[PDB]
Amino acid sequence: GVDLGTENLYFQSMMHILSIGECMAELAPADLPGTYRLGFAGDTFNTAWYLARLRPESRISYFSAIGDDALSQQMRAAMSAAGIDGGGLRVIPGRTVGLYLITLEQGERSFAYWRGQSAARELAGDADALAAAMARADVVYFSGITLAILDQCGRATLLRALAQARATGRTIAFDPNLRPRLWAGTGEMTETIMQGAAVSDIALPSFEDEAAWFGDAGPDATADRYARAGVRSVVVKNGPHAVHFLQDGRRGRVPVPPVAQVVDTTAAGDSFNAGLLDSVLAGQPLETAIAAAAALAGQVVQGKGALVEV
Amino acid sequence: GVDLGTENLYFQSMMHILSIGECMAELAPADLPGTYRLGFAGDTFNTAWYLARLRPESRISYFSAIGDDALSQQMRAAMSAAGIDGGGLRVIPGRTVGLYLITLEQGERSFAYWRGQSAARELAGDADALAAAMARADVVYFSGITLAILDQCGRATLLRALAQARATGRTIAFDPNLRPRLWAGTGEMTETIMQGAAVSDIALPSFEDEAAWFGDAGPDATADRYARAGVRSVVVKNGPHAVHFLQDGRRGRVPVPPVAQVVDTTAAGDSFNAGLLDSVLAGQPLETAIAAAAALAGQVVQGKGALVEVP
Ligand SMILES: [Cl-]
Ligand SMILES: [Cl-]
Ligand SMILES: [Cl-]
Ligand SMILES: [Cl-]
Ligand SMILES: [Cl-]
Ligand SMILES: [Cl-]
Repeated sequence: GVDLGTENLYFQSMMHILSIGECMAELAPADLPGTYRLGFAGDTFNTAWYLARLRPESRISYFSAIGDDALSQQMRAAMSAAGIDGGGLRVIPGRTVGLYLITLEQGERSFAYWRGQSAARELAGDADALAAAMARADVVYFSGITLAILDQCGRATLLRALAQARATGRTIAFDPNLRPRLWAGTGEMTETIMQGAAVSDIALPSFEDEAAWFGDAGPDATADRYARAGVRSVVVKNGPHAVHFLQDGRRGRVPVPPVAQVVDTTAAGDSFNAGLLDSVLAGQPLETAIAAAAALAGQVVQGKGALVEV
Repeated sequence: GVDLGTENLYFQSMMHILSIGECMAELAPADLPGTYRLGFAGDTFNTAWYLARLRPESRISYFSAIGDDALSQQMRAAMSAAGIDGGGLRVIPGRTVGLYLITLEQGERSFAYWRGQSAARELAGDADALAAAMARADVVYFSGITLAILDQCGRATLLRALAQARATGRTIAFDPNLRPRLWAGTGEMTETIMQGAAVSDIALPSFEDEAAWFGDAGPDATADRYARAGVRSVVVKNGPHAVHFLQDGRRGRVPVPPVAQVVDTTAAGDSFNAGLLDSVLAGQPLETAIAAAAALAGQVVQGKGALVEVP
């Protein structure tokens, strides 16, 4: 299946990025009326999918938990087909995966979801498995959805594993991705997101999504908030507006070219994150990485669905 | 929409059957690989669907709760299109419906479902709405899935409403339909099922689904179990084998004629129940109703999908 390359004690033949979170089954409108196509999505998985297309010579791993039913097996097979390393997936017997259903009526999309009992909510049940997945990753990526789906013990287990990996030299990247409906309380949400910030080197907040919850006056305030948690590189997405960044005390802005013919903004942020991390792994300056990120996101906005072939 | 007929204080122009439970969104493999066709099903809804086709001149009502999203609206529309009266459906803002997905693995059907947070779990949250739906029903039908999805208060409320309806002359019909995964424990399951039996005039157990869980030595033991709970008419389904019954101390058997080609047994039990209740509502003797139930079920077994169009 997926080529993992080779290694010695010191280096691996492939650059290695691990994404941790929930991959969702997804039913999306098909052509033939009343029908839907089964695919797979979910924020951190979307990011992994874009990364595997940007750098197919690298090792893009996904860590999560799935069930042992047919649908879970289809999910595993889809990861492999997409060039994603799912070797570390954990299997939770008696559970299945989460699901999105997208409906399309007179050209308007809406969605429903079922994920309150998904296997992925157990992804932090085995601390040793988490540590092993991270051990030789160049970058470890996770999101606020990754945090939201876990109970407090699982949140703590994940945060501890990230801190430990960070201390051994793993670069930790975080997409706060606030989704209020996935949290049982507001304070828990904002506090837990900032716990995620405290173990991360790179953070990719969105001003529009976060300002209300934290009281950020503007994107520079958002950046300051993450820097105070120890984040070394903060890259603040703000829709069609210039991307503000803050890195070790230094601010800058990167303009975002206007995007005509908007089709579907789904996964715009996930793909931005992939473009940024791809460029960072390639050793490009932060400003160059941000420009690349915006360029990819614009093409995803112009395309339909979570996984756009750009 | 659906014609509900007329009424005076004493009689309604249509015979009235109420089915209470959860209707599920359902996706099943379609013609192109990786694609699935959306429809609606769920045990007690299936039964209502078959009833509406058997007696399209009658009023077949469905009581449940749905959300306020697009899928819930499609479900409501599908009920109306099927000739089912969904006028009593409750709407629970911010929630959606339950869903199951059928996939194939080496040609074999696999099922996944998502219903732990469905709106239908709130169907007994309003006691007065429940009572009102039952008030002028000739028959009120519910299942063990109806019981399983409710919390303790909801189960109590439903059983209370069923017993009160029974006492005012409404005929109560129950399909135990054991689904162990929907229950927090096997103790809660068996006990709650028999609480369902205790408010029911008619019970439609399946020997194949229940025997091992209750320790029934045979279909006659199944029947005895329901009679002890006060069920007046127990009709025991047993796959392709003879249907045993027990009514007010009298036993009998009704042959099930062999099925030419078994295509899909989905909803065979639901359709049997519809055929039985249709005939009972028409005032036919129990043995006659059982033959009719077995005849419809046989046609559903020969057909694909939960909802088989049988003339
Ligand atoms: Cl070596
Ligand atoms: Cl949300
Ligand atoms: Cl929470
Ligand atoms: Cl830099
Ligand atoms: Cl069902
Ligand atoms: Cl079950």
